Amino acid sequence: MRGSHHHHHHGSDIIDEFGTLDDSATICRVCQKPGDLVMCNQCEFCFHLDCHLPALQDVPGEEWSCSLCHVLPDLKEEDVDLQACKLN
Ligand SMILES: [Zn+2]
Ligand SMILES: [Zn+2]
Repeated sequence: MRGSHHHHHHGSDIIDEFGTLDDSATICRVCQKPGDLVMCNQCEFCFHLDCHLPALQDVPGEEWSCSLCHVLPDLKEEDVDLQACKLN
């Protein structure tokens, strides 16, 4: 790419694309999709630290940090082939 037309600058590395998670895949479904969109790593929501409500400015890193999605799974089945315990 280069060789000696810049003589390096502040640091020496540039850092390649980092994240390999957001910036693609799922969509916000509330304001934007193909660009800037932090997802909820606790369930399956898709928003940004600025399209929640007048109160989403806590940026921990990467995306937001999920919110109050409240997705209590009442019909989820995980290898329920044999009823060992006793809960229909
Ligand atoms: Zn959004
Ligand atoms: Zn969530």
